[PDB]
Amino acid sequence: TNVSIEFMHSSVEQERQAVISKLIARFEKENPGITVKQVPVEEDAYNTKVITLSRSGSLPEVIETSHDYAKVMDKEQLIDRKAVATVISNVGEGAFYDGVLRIVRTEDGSAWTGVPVSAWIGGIWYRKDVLAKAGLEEPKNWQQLLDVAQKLNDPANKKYGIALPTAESVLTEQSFSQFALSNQANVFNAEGKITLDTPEMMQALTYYRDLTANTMPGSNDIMEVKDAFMNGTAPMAIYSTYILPAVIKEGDPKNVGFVVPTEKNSAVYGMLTSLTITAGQKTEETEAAEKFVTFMEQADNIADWVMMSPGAALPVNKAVVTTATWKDNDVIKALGELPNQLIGELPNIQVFGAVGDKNFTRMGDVTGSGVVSSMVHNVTVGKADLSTTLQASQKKLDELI
Ligand SMILES: [K+]
Ligand SMILES: [K+]
Repeated sequence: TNVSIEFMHSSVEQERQAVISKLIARFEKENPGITVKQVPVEEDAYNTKVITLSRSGSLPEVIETSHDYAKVMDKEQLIDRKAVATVISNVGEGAFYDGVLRIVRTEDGSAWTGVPVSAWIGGIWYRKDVLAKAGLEEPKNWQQLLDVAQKLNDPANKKYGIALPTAESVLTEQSFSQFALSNQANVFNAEGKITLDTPEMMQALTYYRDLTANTMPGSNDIMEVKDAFMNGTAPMAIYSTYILPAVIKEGDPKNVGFVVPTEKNSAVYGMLTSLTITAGQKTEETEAAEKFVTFMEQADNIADWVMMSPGAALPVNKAVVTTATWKDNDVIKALGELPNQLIGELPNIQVFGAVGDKNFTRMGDVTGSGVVSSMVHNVTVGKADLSTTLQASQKKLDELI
């Protein structure tokens, strides 16, 4: 009458595995009869491990996943939607901050691909002092942002108004999505068709081009953007919350502000990490996975999970901020009002492919093709004609799907 399941995750660092080992021991203590085994897998090797284990009927019952890869698993039908929805029913949809569960919806809108445990978000980081030393209030829309970037621009001195991604990489697609979605421009419409060559998408693309006249020249990827912000080449930068551990190390957290691209609405990019439960397992394995993920969502356990990356990972469960784990963390206290500001921006999470309560799985192929960041790259670095590049991009996607 004992049952054994596996928890596959990507925390291969010994510190993180120590935290997961104590969570598991706490779980097993409260649920005699259930053993959980760790399966740490480097993020690099995640997909190969998954196809290898699933083609041998040895897929672990519980799997840590980002929301985009959960879409690929759900399309391959590797996810037990009823088990996931059972967990969400237990803790309640109201346990999650608004905007969070929409992102993990299935393509038909009827269920979810996983149970969210954390998120990182992206937006505009800036240096509070430099914007005073220039006479500028923090920007609240496209116009104010462009104006602030122009005022802080100064390329003769190798200083620039904003660090903006422009490379042929997912980072550019993510940061550009924030402006496009702030203009109600999504790559998909509510019927699952590719809607790229649209008026509202052209406006965002035209605005991004104007804004990049104030960024470092050339193809800027993750290292270019981070370096420029960290060494003072630009006092504004679009980046994820993973900049926050670096500000803690190199600089002064008091001096960092955060603003959200806003035009017709506000849009922050976001990546969710979830625990999902896989399909095809014995019923007793499935119920054990259900209890395990439900356990992981209780306040003290979810808080220990999220604090494995303090500053970088945000809580998506409303209970985390009530725990002593959260309020007594040194990193969280060093950041001041920032963690509450960031959590407050979770209702504004928008991503390409998530249209209402449906997240279309063909967005993975769109992203996998690089057409959207390449399009942005061509018009910003290459100086290509914007209207015919947008039109060529629509045609490449139509031909792709
Ligand atoms: K198993
Ligand atoms: K089932």
